[PDB]
Parts: sequence; structure tokens; C-alpha cells
Amino acid sequence: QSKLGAVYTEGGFVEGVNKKLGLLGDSVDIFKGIPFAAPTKALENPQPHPGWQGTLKAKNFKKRCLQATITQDSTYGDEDCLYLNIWVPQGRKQVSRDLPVMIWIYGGAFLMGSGHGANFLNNYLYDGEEIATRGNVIVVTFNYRVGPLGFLSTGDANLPGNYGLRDQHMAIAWVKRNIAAFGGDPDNITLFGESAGGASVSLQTLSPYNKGLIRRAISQSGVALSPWVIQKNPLFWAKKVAEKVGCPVGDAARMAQCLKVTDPRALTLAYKVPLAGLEYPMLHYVGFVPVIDGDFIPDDPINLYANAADIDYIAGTNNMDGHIFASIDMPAINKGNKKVTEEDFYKLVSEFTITKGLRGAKTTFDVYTESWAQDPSQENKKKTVVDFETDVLFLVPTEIALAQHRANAKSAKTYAYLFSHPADHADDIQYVFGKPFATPTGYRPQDRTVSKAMIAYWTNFAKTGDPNMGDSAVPTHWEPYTTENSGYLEITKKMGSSSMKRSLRTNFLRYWTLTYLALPTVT
Ligand SMILES: [Zn+2]
Ligand SMILES: [Zn+2]
Ligand SMILES: [Zn+2]
Ligand SMILES: [Zn+2]
Ligand SMILES: [Zn+2]
Ligand SMILES: [Zn+2]
Ligand SMILES: [Zn+2]
Ligand SMILES: [Zn+2]
Ligand SMILES: [Zn+2]
Ligand SMILES: [Zn+2]
Ligand SMILES: [Zn+2]
Repeated sequence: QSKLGAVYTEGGFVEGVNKKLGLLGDSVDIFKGIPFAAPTKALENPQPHPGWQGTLKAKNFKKRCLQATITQDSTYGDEDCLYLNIWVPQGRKQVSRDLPVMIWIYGGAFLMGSGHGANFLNNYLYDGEEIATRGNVIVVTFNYRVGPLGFLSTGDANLPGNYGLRDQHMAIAWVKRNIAAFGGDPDNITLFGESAGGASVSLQTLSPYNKGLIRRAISQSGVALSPWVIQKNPLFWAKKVAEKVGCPVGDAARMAQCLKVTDPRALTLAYKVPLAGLEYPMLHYVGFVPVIDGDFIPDDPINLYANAADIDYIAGTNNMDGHIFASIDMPAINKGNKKVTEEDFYKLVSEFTITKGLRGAKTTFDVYTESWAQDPSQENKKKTVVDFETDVLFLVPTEIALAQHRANAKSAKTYAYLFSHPADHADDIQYVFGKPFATPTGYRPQDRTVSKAMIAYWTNFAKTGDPNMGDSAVPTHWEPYTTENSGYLEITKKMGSSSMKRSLRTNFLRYWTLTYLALPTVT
């Protein structure tokens, strides 16, 4: 009477595990490996999963979708991968009902990842237990297809792409139809995700496929407007794969059907992004990502924000999000005894501004190195390289998305954040998921303070659309974003009234959205 037991879903009964928590009667019901769609076919849209007889034992994580290992030498996962996982918190007197529902979408550059995440200190990163029990919400995680098997496309109807986005949508629709049986409120679904997952969250809110399914959304370090998200030239990348696996490249239809019957492991390993050295910035080699298909993504995402008019929305970034691509594009920023020079940075800037030619390279170099005259230290120069990559890859897209969502808002609220700290220790995911509480030996008291506050804001928002209002106290009043106030919450170790800030790097946002765009395109 205080836990779920066998749950009747549309496919049949499902049995999970009840984990007792604390000493006074709380617990958590955990379901792992519930199928939400059929075994996948290579480069075909997902399909309903047939029902089952008896009681499905949802006791273990299932296989991730077929993908390259990080050494890009081999593969793991399986074509039968579309499974989801659920954490339902339980109090000590009665079974939970009408709980808010948060669906996590993992990142991994659309190339790798799974619903459980990396394992460290005997804990999966996306283990939803700490969010669910501390915020009194239901947490869902799930697998979607990645890499060529998730995103290969010819840019036309022969191979329209976006298979992995359709997988995500199928998981969302399943939760909407079924989660009330677990104690969830299906009218109150919040998506959240990071990096490619944050851009996926954003894409899901913009797609007409999700009309009436999504109540709220959180984009962490990634939005549909980031430059690494939409592949403008998919036929080029599909031809690359066709040549390495021996398919003809003359006719799009013939090539498409050849790829569909190619060993999916050969498809997955067809292309390896070089590690070093590269002729172009890292951004150039993001290949198999979403496309504008005129269907799931009917138009350029910038034109789609009417679809999110009643979806409350949080979006934010990490202060040094770009350090990942910056280290690859300029390895000197990590080597303490190697210099970054004006010539190195010009070269990097010029590669990002090719469409505006020499003038575009100069105006950008000039604005980012303005501070170098008074502070020529390597510390200031290397920080500048990171800030540049953060701005173009994360911050500027995110600010444009916030502005677009606010301008199209009807009932929707809009919120902005900057996460500042001090895998790497600076990253948001581990604090959002409560890792400092689940594996506390690896973390210090200040880490639990930050994670406690992030889970409070996130789960208050899931409950009410107001990060300040819900089951948890918060340290700083988080003011909704408007064009006039342009406010963001700076999330740090010690928060108070001055944590609510405004006008994040506005001179740089204005440069990219006004000055740079006013330059003539060269050819
Ligand atoms: Zn199955
Ligand atoms: Zn696994
Ligand atoms: Zn198999
Ligand atoms: Zn009810
Ligand atoms: Zn649908
Ligand atoms: Zn390029
Ligand atoms: Zn170039
Ligand atoms: Zn992150
Ligand atoms: Zn990071
Ligand atoms: Zn820390
Ligand atoms: Zn207020």
C-alpha cells in the first residue's frame, strides 16, 4: 500500500524493485529496461513495441544503441536498444500520485551515450534516485539512436534523417500515455538534457510532433540554435560513408537503399573524427547530427518558436563550456610552458568567420583581443580562447534562444542561468543529478551545497514552472527572464541576493548579433 508492485502499462504488467531509504518508511521504486518501441531497423523510423504476456521484470539496464567505442576502433550496443528507466519516489504512508515527471535526454555530440551514463565510484551518472527522492518527482531516462545509425541523411525523402530525434519523441509519447499508472501527472512533463541532449530538448519543444505532450523544458549547455546542431550538407557526409563501405554515390536513391542494407557496424565505424592534427576547427567535423527535413524539423529552428509558446523554459550554460573544443583547436591552453600567440588566435578566428572574409576575421580578432594590450599574460590570452569558443558554440546561441522563446511566449515563463564552478569537476551534470550525495566520498561539503540548490530549482520548476516555488527552499530568488531585464541566475557555491545578475557579456552578444551580421558576405 506504500509501494507500487506490478504496474499495468499498455504493453502489459511491469515489475521493478522497491529500495527502502532512510529509517522511517520512505523508499523508491526503480524500473529499468521497459521497451517503448520495437527493435530498430537500420535508418528506418521507430515502430510500436508489441505487448507481452505475464509480468515483465524491469530489473536491469538494457543495451545502448549501436555506437563507436571512444577509441573509435569497435562498436557496442545493439539494434534492440529503445528502452527507458523510471524512478518513482515513495513516502511512508501512501503510494505517490500526480507527481511531476522529468525526462532526461543525454548528450554525447549525437554520436555516443546511453540512459545510464558513465559509471564512477559505483554509481551511474544518470541514476535518477537522488533527484526523484529529494525533489519528489518522477525521473525517466532512455536510449535513442546515435551516430550514422541515428542521423545519416541524404537531405531528401530517400533518407530523411532524424531517426534519433524520432526515438526521443517516441519515449516522450510513451511517458504521456503510461506514466499515470506509475503515479505521474502526464499533463506535467518536463524535459531536461545537456549538451546534445540540451539541444535535443530544444528541438523537441520546437517540433510540431510534440504538440500537447510537453509542459516544460530545461536546456543545459545546448540549444537548437547552436552551430553544431543542424547539418546543412548531409548528402556530403552520406557520400563519405557510402564510399568507405562500398556503396555507389551517383544516384541518391540507389545509394540510400545500399546504405540501408549495409552492416550497421560498418556504417557506424565508416568515419572517425581525427584527434590531431586537424585542418579545420573541431566544429567542422560534427557530421551526423539533426537536419532540417521539412517533417520532424519543418523549418530552420529559429522560425519554430511559436511551437514553444506554452512551454516554460530554462536555458543556461557553463562559464567555461567551450574549453572542450578549445583544447583540441589550440592545445597550448593546457600546456603550461607553451604560448598562445596573436597569430595562433587569428588563424582560429579566421576559420570561424570565413563567410565574412578578411574583414570578419579582423573585427572578431580585434574585439576579443582588446584586453590583450593592458593584460598580455598567457593567462588572459588562454582564457580568451576559451571565452571565444564558449561564446560561439554555447553562450550566443543560448541567449538568442532565450530571446526568441520570450518573444513568442504566451503563457510560458523563461529563465536563464550561468553555472560557475570551481569528466571534469566544472560540469553541471553531476550536481543536477545529486552525485555529491550519492557518492559523497568523492565530493566536499561545498559540492553538496551547490547540488542541493540545483535540485531544488530544477524540481520546483518541474512542479510549478517557478523555480522559486515548490517543495524546496532556494537560496536566491530566480527572476524570470525578459528582454528588458535580461536577467540570469549565477549558480555558485555561495548564493544570495547578488547572485541574480543581468546582461551576460552583452558587448559580445551585440557584436555577434548586430555588428558581425551587418558585414557583407564574401564568396
Ligand atoms: Zn522487446
Ligand atoms: Zn550499459
Ligand atoms: Zn542484435
Ligand atoms: Zn489525480
Ligand atoms: Zn508521434
Ligand atoms: Zn567548416
Ligand atoms: Zn579555412
Ligand atoms: Zn555539461
Ligand atoms: Zn565542461
Ligand atoms: Zn567542487
Ligand atoms: Zn521576482
